[PDB]
Amino acid sequence: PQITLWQRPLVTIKIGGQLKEALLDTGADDSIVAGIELPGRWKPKMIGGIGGFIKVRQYDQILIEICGHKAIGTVLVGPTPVNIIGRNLLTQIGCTLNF
Amino acid sequence: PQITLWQRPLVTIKIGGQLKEALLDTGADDSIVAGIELPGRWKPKMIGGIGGFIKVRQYDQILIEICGHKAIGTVLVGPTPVNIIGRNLLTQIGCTLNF
Repeated sequence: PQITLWQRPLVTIKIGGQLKEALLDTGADDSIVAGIELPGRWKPKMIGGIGGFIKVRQYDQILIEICGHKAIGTVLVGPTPVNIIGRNLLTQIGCTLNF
Repeated sequence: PQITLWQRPLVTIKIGGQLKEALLDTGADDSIVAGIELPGRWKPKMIGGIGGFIKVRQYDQILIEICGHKAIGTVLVGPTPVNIIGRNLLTQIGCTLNF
C-alpha cells in the first residue's frame, strides 16, 4: 500500500503473541520495541541516537509479523518512546521510500 | 525517485547557500539540522527523542531544496548527532512509503 506522511506512519505488529503498534522508520538502522517479553539468549549492545545512548538488548532470530508480512530479524528491547521497525526489517518486507 | 532502504536514504539538501547531506526520516515529526549558520529570529521549543531530549531553534518559513525539489517549512537547529528531513517537509516534496 502507500502511506502518505501527513499522519505518523504506524503499522501493527505481532511479536510472540503480543499485538503492539509500531512506526515504520527510514532513519533507524535498527528496530527497538518497548514493553514486550522476549524469551532466550541475548548479546547486550549499546545503541545510539540523538542525545542518546541506551542499552538495548540484542535478541537475534525473532519472528515478527509486520502488518501481515512476516520477517525474522533482530529486535532490540529498551525504554524507547515509540516502537520502531527500522531498516533491518523494512528491507525484508520490501519497503521503498518514493517521490 | 524511489529510494531502496538497503543503504541509508541520504539525500543532498541546499539550505541557505550551504550544501549538506541529510537522512530521509519517516519517524521524525520535525526536521532537525546541526549548527549551519541560519539568519533571523527563533522561537523556543525542545523536542522528544530516544535516549532523551534536545533544545532547538524553531525556525519557521526557511526554504530547503531537497533533491532539487523546493519546500519551505519549520527547520530546527541543534545538538543532533545526525541530520534529519522529517515529516513536516517530507510531504511537501511528495514522499510515500510503499510496500
